[PDB]
Amino acid sequence: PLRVPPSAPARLVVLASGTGSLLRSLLDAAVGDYPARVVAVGVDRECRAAEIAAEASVPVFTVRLADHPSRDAWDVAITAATAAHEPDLVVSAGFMRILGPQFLSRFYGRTLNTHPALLPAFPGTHGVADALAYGVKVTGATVHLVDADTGPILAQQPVPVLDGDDEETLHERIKVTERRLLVAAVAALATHGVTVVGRTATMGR
Amino acid sequence: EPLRVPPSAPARLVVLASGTGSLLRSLLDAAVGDYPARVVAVGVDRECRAAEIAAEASVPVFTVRLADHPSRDAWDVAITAATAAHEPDLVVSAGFMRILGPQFLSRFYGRTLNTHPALLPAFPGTHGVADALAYGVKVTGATVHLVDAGTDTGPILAQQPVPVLDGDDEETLHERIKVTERRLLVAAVAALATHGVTVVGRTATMGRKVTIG
Ligand SMILES: [Mg+2]
Repeated sequence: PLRVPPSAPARLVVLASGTGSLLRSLLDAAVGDYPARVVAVGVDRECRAAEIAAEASVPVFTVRLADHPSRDAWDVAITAATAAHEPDLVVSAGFMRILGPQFLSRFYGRTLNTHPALLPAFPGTHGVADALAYGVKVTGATVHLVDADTGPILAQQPVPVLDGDDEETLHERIKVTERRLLVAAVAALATHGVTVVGRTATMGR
Repeated sequence: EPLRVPPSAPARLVVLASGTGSLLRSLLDAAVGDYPARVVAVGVDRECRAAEIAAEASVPVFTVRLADHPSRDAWDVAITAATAAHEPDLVVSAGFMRILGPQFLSRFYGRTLNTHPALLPAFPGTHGVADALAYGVKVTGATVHLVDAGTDTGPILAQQPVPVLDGDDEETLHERIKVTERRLLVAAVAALATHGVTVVGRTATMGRKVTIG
């Protein structure tokens, strides 16, 4: 079984490819007595997340797939760059590349993703549209461990579907909850650690 | 064409049951004072605690047994006639151990309600609680939905989430869900009676209040 010990005060690396809205919430939370700090942000392209990091005086590293001869070579480089910061936890919810086997060898159990549905319902890139089309009244957000997207679930929180929602309005309501849930899960993992038996992840004492 | 079920308050409710009648008890407890429906009859297909509970509350009980008819279709005609005889506005069949047939649904689709101890479409079937626990979800819940020709597939009327706590076993989680499930059904019956519902595609939308007010 997977055992990840507590790491508070924890070092967090955020991997990002996009607008950095989640990074904003992490940076805002990760101050004072919050049990982690964002020590670095890694990106694979120019993006607003890199700008948000730099504005917060957080080091930014860039590892572009295009700068390496193969995905295996890129995997080694991003693993080395991330490991260089000695992270206890990695958030890759906003990262738009698949993390490879070298990265997972080092960071499985410590790498977190989010999804805008209550997994296992509505998996994939269109989970919000799919939930809306199905006519559910409750959807939600999931934080789960990254693996080789059905990794062990760390945390979930429900979100209502309101009569007359479109994809954009529902997705935005879910994203609001996703940010809070991720911030809470990072803190819990830092302070409590996690153990995984079967596919069930349990926060420690 | 959207299916439109108009308001029916003060509504007549028929409950179809085969078991211990826990949901029936919740409905009988709720259907007092200003509650916008009353249980007018309970239909069963066998001797069961639900039938005893109804009688104890002075509610008529009707019995339509599979064995008393020459075919499933004959039984379907009989239970449809028996249910319709009570002029119900709504039918609850969550505790009923028979698939309702096409004759019944021809009359009562849109007015017949079931419940499920998961947030459909997750964890369908008779092991929804055990399966949610084994999968390691942190949020499950209860669903009220319209009965149709499938199982666990009809338009969703209401849902409410229920947390999964560290150390839960199937029975502890199921207790937590069942409490929410019965309440959700009682609330959905009241909303349907007062406001009606419209179904477009597979999306069911309750009617809205006409004043704040
Ligand atoms: Mg059911």
